[PDB]
Amino acid sequence: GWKYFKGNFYYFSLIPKTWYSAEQFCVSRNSHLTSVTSESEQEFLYKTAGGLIYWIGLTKAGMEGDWSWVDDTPFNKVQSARFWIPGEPNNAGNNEHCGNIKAPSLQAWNDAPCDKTFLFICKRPYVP
Ligand SMILES: OC[C@H]1O[C@@H](O)[C@H](O)[C@@H](O)[C@@H]1O
Ligand SMILES: [Ca+2]
Repeated sequence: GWKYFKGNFYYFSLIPKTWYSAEQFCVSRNSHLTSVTSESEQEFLYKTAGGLIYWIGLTKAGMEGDWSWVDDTPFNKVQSARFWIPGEPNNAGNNEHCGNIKAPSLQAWNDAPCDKTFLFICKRPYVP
């Protein structure tokens, strides 16, 4: 059921998991929770998500709590500013250290508690 887009395959899960259990599932399939590095990838993802919420590879790293990608794509704060839901990341309850795709818009991301369960998206490189 993997979907192909610009050199990568994507798995939109059918069962929900916590952020880390999701990432572990992705790793077990030679993949990672998805990074998002272009307007067209964001668009592909939120359109495919069909209005449902999916964990992506957003998580905090370092003492500063900077956002990062679990697949080790460097996180570009300037280029990604356009991708959050207005008001996010808001860090609710001081306990939202992972990120999901939530709204069907370029402005899609929300920070949510890592232990909450959601459907999730894996991203797997295609290597010819
Ligand atoms: O959905 C429950 C809550 O999750 C939080 O991450 C959001 O920032 C809030 O806007 C929302 O009410
Ligand atoms: Ca939030």
